[PDB]
Amino acid sequence: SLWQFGKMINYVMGESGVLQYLSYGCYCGLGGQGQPTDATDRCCFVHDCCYGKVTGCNPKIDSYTYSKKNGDVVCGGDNPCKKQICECDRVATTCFRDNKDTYDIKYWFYGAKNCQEKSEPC
Ligand SMILES: [Ca+2]
Repeated sequence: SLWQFGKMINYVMGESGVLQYLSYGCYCGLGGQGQPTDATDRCCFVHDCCYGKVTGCNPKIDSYTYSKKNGDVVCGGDNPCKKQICECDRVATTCFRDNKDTYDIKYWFYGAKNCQEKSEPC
C-alpha cells in the first residue's frame, strides 16, 4: 500500500523521505503526467508503470509483506500479487537512493501545472 511505500521510503531515505519524494517532479506523487523531469522522477514514472502492471490486487491500497533490516528492504509474503506491489515500491525506493546525486529541489513539489505536456507512455 502507499502507506507502506511511505514507510519504505522513510526507512531507506530517512524520515524526510516521504516529503522529499512523494511530490517530486511530474511523477512522484503518483499517477503523474507529462515527461519525467530527471532520474528521480523517472524512478516514479517507472513506479507508476510498475503499479500499472499489477493485476489481481490494488497497488495503492493493498498491504504487502516486507522486512526492513539494516537499511535494505526485502519483499516477501505469500501473495505474489502483493509481492509484486512491494517490488514496485522497493525498486522505486532503491532508485531514489541511487539517484540522490541528481535530486533537484526545483522539482520538489514541482506542481502538476508544470507537467502539462504529452505524457510519456509506459
Ligand atoms: Ca506518477
